[PDB]
Amino acid sequence: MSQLAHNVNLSIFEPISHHRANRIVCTIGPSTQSVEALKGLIRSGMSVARMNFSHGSHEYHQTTINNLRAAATELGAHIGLALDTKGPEIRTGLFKDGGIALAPGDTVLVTSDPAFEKIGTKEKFYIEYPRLSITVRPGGFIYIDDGVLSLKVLSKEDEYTLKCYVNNAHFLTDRKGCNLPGCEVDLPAVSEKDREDLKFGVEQGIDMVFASFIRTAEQVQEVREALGEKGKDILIISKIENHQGVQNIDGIIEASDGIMVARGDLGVEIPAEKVVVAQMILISKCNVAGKPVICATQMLESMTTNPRPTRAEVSDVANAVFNGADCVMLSGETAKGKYPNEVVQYMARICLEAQSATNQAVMFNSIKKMQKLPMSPEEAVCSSAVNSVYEVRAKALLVLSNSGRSARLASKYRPDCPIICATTRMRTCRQLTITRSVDAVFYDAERYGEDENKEKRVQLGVDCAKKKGYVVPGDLMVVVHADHKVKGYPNQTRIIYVS
Amino acid sequence: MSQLAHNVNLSIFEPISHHRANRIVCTIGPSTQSVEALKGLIRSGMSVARMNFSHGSHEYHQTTINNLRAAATELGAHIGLALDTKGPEILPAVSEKDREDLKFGVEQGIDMVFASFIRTAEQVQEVREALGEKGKDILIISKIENHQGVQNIDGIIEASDGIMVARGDLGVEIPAEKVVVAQMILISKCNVAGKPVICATQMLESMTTNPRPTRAEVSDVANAVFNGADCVMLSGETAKGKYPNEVVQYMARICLEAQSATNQAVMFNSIKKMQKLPMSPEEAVCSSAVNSVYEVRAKALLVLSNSGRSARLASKYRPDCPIICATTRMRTCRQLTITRSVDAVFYDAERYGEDENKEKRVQLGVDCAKKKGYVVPGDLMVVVHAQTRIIYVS
Amino acid sequence: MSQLAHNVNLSIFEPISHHRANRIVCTIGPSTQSVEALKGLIRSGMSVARMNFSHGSHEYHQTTINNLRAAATELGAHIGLALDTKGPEILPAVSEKDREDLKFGVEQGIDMVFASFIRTAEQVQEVREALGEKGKDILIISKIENHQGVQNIDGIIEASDGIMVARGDLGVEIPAEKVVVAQMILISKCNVAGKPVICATQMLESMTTNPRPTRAEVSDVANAVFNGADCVMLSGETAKGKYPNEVVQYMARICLEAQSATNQAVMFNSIKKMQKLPMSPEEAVCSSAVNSVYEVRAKALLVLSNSGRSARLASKYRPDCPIICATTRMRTCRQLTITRSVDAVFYDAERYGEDENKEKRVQLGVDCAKKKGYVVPGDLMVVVHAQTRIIYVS
Amino acid sequence: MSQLAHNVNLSIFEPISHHRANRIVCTIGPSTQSVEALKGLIRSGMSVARMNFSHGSHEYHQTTINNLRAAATELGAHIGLALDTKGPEIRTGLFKDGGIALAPGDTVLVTSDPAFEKIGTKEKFYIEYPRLSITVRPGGFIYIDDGVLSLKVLSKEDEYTLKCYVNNAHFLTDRKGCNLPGCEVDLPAVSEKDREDLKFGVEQGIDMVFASFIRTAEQVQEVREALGEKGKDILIISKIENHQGVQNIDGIIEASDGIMVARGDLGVEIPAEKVVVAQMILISKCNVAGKPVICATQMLESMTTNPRPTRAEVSDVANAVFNGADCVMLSGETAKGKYPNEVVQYMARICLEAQSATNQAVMFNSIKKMQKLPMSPEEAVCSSAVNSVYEVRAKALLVLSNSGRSARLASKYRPDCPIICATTRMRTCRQLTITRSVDAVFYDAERYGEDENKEKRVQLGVDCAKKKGYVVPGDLMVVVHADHKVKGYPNQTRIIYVS
Ligand SMILES: O=S(=O)(O)c1ccc(/N=N/c2ccc(/N=N/c3c(O)c(S(=O)(=O)O)cc4cc(S(=O)(=O)O)ccc34)c(S(=O)(=O)O)c2)cc1
Ligand SMILES: O=S(=O)(O)c1ccc(/N=N/c2ccc(/N=N/c3c(O)c(S(=O)(=O)O)cc4cc(S(=O)(=O)O)ccc34)c(S(=O)(=O)O)c2)cc1
Ligand SMILES: [K+]
Ligand SMILES: [K+]
Ligand SMILES: [K+]
Ligand SMILES: [K+]
Repeated sequence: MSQLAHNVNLSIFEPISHHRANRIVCTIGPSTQSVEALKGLIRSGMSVARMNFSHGSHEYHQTTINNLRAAATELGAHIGLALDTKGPEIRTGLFKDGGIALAPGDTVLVTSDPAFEKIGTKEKFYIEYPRLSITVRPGGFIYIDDGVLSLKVLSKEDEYTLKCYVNNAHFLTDRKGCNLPGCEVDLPAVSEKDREDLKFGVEQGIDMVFASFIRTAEQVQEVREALGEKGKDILIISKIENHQGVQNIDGIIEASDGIMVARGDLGVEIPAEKVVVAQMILISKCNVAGKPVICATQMLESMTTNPRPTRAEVSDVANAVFNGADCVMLSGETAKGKYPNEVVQYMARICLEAQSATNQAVMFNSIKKMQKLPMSPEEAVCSSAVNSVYEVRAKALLVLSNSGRSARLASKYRPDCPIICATTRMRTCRQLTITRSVDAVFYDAERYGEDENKEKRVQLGVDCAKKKGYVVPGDLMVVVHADHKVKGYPNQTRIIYVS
Repeated sequence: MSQLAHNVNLSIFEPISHHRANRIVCTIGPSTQSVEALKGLIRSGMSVARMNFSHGSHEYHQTTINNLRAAATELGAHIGLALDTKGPEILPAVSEKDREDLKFGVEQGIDMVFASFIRTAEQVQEVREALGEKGKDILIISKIENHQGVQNIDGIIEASDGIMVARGDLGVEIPAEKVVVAQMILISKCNVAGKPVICATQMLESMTTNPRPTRAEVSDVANAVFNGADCVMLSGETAKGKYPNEVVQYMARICLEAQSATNQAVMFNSIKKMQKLPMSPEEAVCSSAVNSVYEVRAKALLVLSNSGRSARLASKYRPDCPIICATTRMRTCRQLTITRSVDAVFYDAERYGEDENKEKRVQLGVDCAKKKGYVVPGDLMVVVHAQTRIIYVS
Repeated sequence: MSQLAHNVNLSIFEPISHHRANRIVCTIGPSTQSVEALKGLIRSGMSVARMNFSHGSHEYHQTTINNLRAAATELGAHIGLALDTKGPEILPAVSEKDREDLKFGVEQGIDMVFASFIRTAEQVQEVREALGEKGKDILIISKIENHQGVQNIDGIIEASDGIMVARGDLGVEIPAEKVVVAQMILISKCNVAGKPVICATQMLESMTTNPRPTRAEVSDVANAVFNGADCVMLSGETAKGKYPNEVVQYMARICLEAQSATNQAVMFNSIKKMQKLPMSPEEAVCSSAVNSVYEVRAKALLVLSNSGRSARLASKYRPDCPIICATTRMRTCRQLTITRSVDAVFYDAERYGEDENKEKRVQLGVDCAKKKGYVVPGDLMVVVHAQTRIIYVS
Repeated sequence: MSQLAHNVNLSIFEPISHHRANRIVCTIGPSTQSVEALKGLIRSGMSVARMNFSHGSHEYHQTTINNLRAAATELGAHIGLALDTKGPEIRTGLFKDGGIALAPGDTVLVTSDPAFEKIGTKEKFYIEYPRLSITVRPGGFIYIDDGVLSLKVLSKEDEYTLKCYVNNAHFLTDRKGCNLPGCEVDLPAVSEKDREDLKFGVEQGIDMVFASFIRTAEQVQEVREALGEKGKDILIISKIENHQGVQNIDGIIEASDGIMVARGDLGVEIPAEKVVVAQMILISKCNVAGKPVICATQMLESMTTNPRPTRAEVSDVANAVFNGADCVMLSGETAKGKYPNEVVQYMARICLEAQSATNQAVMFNSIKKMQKLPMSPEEAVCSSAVNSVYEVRAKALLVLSNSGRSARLASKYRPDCPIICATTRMRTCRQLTITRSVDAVFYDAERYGEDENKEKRVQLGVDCAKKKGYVVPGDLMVVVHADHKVKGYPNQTRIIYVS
């Protein structure tokens, strides 16, 4: 069929029968930190709770953590726990009188020189980045205050100071943030504060990290060292925020466990129309790598204070799903907004609509056609299981995979049914929450044994699919698991009748 | 190749070598009515001037008409002129004010009507009867505004010459998420029909009074193009806006990015796989000419069509190059401004002769393509005429 | 890839690395009846011994039966035993002599019947009722001999376990050129049904009394295999012939060349594209196992099937490697000798246990493949059991 | 669709509606040299008359030529005229008593030494090939008398003499022919007799040559020189007769205008089962090169004296057509047989049946898929015209091509309708007779003018298709021709209604 052929046969009035495959990441804050409010989130469709370590102390976050664990255990939900780092920031200094008026056609001196720190004026002020004169060059741009103030660099005046053309009127106040479009920003992967944050996260047993401002594969390697041997199983989702991150996306994808497309930050740097396309490129490379991709910022922002978003906003969410994103993320809408439950429920309705309006077989065929023949046994088995789901119209795909690898591999092939992953580890259950289509179920091997014949895990997976309404008796399921000899990957498939 | 494989191989920082295929409708009002303001719009990327008959008098819009013709003649451009009806309100197809505005438009040589609040196929027939015999060559673009229009879309497409997706109107009745999917349905049914489709309302609204739009609005525009729309339309942004030229140039730049980001071969294959066998000679000749554009990597497709019909038919199949249409009618030049990929070029038969052996019209299409930097000597073009040719440009 | 691209890339002087998939039926008579002559046939490539009940008495054929079992036991081989009925002559399905010969065959443990002069589906039901309850597991291969059999082939295939294309009989009634095309139709309908098809009569007739056949006869044999036949059958060449061993070895060599010259993936795709969606679990598992053989380039497919059903079902899909079938029944070993690609291996459950976890039968299939030089440690195999596995041979 | 899907839907009782696309080459001789008998041949389905210059003088052949021209002109037929060369032969000498009995396990001495010419015996006899001891080596084989006598070379005795093992009983008589399997046979492309034959052929205006025993591309080049500037437009069809010809088939195809698969000769040299496959390989390489391929010898041999062939024979003809051959050839069946008209008519019935039982779209798709993209304009136009024929179900394809190149290019794409070729040259009409699907029609430009607008040739082509029953008014035809600027290839297509 094709996406076109799918479109002309949709009826937008028919009820949707699909089960929601995309996953919703929610940022926690004042509107949602309480145990009751977390319960609301989870009931409304939250699969991952994000802690924004730009704001708050460790105890603030500790309370998010403890409250999330009480609420989840009460509901019997597995909910991913994400730590989103502050990252290194480029800020200005102070200004006599707390701010300066700058007018287009003004020139201004920008100095990385510490002695102008707290005495900025309209003629000259401080900017924290020591490699200022090195990284930025006649003709390049410095953007300040969420990119509204645009400066074009005329010249280098001394090693400390650049002369700059003011592109637009702006009132600049103490400590605003700066961006350097198209530049190689010589800043560490992880700040000093980040290490300590990461160390907290490891101790508290987070599931994943959202690593800010990832620009090179080597920096992902730095995040990996900072988590250490103790955090070696924590996922690193690299946040792509600038041109350099988009340039190096291949090395960054290969080094990371997933990607976050941070559209707001990308937009300070890059024209809005190229951000739309960067989002597509990034999500698609992630789809082909079989690694989760999260779409973030500027989601349903207006629903932070209004009881409804604009249509342009709802279309931006849907098209994240149509581009292929595994996840969509809420920020202030859940953290400080007035409508945290409704935004999440609405986000989940948008996801359902997009999923139903997508021709899922076409994504399966696209991915499949990119495999080299001969395929490895592992790839052959997952792709063949997904095909089977299409051929017999099975209603769930059950994967026995302890680490979740094998659930991320089926999901990459995009079956049109839910994927159940039976795993011996709770951390896998929580880590699977960013992967499209997947519901993990925990197999307690301490209590029920090693299950060498896989029979208790196959029954558990089938039970999980019955409880969720995915299957009834007489429906088919496709099962993927290891034999009695292979370790590392399931090399074995069954097509079973639900009983 | 697939959209998926196209996306992974894109470089967003490479310069774009494509030539903009999507077309931009602009609403004319106080910001844009003067001769010099229309010149700027046309330079900025306007292909169609819309007159919103919900507001102003006949004499108001007469000024638009007269200034548009002055501005377009001066630049050498063929610009479609559209009359967008008030429609009825709180129903009949056309109100009494509508009958009068349509009679005026017929009298003033309009190209097309945007008919408000089309709910059924029979209603499109009433607009047609209202344009009558004298308005029989004016195009009707039915505006889809409510659930019933969405429901009756197959019959309304069959009866109309095109469709306008009025997102803001639909969103009063239908939840936002179903307007998003209704847009997809309407655009793709009109792609399969071979008929122009215009995306309207809520485009870059914020640029009415700000110098830059939000990314979400930029994404909504790119999405209209990805969905398959021929045209995007501007309302207040150009009618009342503070930055009319800038919002047009910007809407142009978005279209071009979306276009470069699209795997056009996928659209072509998908349209082609829907064709009944055996095809009519007409379908076969146009799909096969487009197929040849892909096979020999031609850099332009040239259609000789006096009515513009076979230009629309080639455009349906989505070649990944510009379509030049040599026509003996100015009115066809204006009417093709809503058709994706087409640059019309007028062949003056009075001046140059009847051209039975098509040779002069072929040389005109080729020089038109050279003039625009679409081709240079040694490139390939595919030519369709009343017949197909594959030629080297010299 | 296509048959066309396979042919241009073939090298006829390269050694063949394929393992012979097609199967050879031999008629037993005076040239071939002794224990030592049957040993030679079996070594030469016989998979099925045919007894032509048009001639000789019960006691004559009893000797064949007893000598075949002695010879096969000695070599360790499972050889199908077939009873080919006289049929009626100048009509009923089965004559009186037929009822008696069938009763004898049922009593002697035959594998399959070749039922002469099948004209309708109802006639196949009469042969079935004549084998009765005691002969309910004997296969009926309906011999197609006239225009009516050809006409009623869909119903006759549905009712039978297989078909025999009796070219010489068909050629009495139907022009030679329509027998050529009727052969194509019957073979391809049985390929699509998943049921064995035997090509018979006029195979290498001239080798009855000469040491070499003509090229035209060699071509007719290769053609049967290209058409899609599971099996080729020898009559007088082995029954009365001067060179029985040589005609078998030669028929084997022809099959192997035709096989090497066939693009097997094309047959697989063509069969697979006929499948209704949704498939049954059984169709899905076998096509998908064969698909995997092509995807990972496995060197053998192993089916655990006690009845041989899923071995026939995998064979339908035409993998380009050997199919090993581990079965708990000798009778299934004998019955699979008419099924393209299959080497059956007997799993002695009495000796080795019930094997619920399939492990011993899997190790048996793998060692069977090693023993025949189909695989070596490090190759891939695909295993189907009551479930699919892709395994490295160790 | 596929060939399989085509097969299961055939009814072999339905009348055939197709028009015969394959072409029948007939060898002329005593049964068929008369003007009346040529007329019978032509009426029965002959498209090419072959002269076998192994037998007969120039005047014998002159009479074939003059009689063929009278019969064809009387019928208004274009009939190809082929000269099939003798070629160099390897013969034995004489034997005392006119022949020797040789028994398996005998050894015998074979000598290329002239002085044993006329005095052969059971112990030693003469064989004409001076490079005997050089070309054939311990372990190689010499085959004699249409390959029934097999000798295995034990050793070289002197420069002149090989010692040989007799593989089988045989009675050997004066002058029998010898073959050297798997050998590089050091013999000229063209004998002395061949040159003179070729010279006759050029003078008499033959259409094509069947060149015997072509083993290398360089030898085709030698045939080309021997025809000369005067014969530069005569087609060379290379006869492939041994292993070396099959080894070098690529260079030979590229140098020749077509191929003849000479199955009988191949069979002396190569096991019968490998001949079947060589035939497939050769025909398919020819199909992809868009050059005619003729299948020859051992066709319906038994119908030389019997009023009907065996089924094995009829199947061998059909499968030449199914392999893709443009032509099938009769030899003694028409030259000396008792049933020359019936064999030809029957051969044409077999061709019809095979054509109808072939899925022609599958050959079109196979050929098409072997083109590199970007295609040249010429290839794009022919393949696109053939596609059009399939898409609109046109009933003829009309190609305006003076040299016939463009008719050979459509035919390669295998449309399921007849191809009409309008050409300004009678020699093209006669040369097109070996090309599948094609009926040429002569456009007399001397009389009707240059037809710069192509309109008289398009009408002529349509008239030709009406006269032959291919089209009626309201049917469609696809037309391929040049514009007012392109020379060398038609770059222009029309789809027209027949009126
Ligand atoms: O939604 S959209 O954005 O697309 C959109 C569509 C239509 C729109 N219509 N806008 C207008 C603007 C002016 C206008 N009439 N002005 C005048 C007037 O009314 C009178 S009167 O005495 O009271 O009659 C005397 C005047 C004397 C002079 S002057 O002496 O030369 O200075 C100049 C003008 C007027 C009219 S309308 O003709 O009344 O309809 C309509 C706007 C937006
Ligand atoms: O078409 S196919 O090529 O597949 C095909 C199918 C079946 C075919 N059947 N061939 C035969 C051969 C012999 C034969 N009976 N022989 C004997 C016999 O008859 C008598 S009796 O006194 O007259 O009864 C006494 C004998 C004493 C001795 S001895 O004392 O040990 O030397 C040995 C033999 C016989 C029979 S049958 O049993 O009569 O039917 C059938 C052949 C070909
Ligand atoms: K953060
Ligand atoms: K309006
Ligand atoms: K019989
Ligand atoms: K000859």
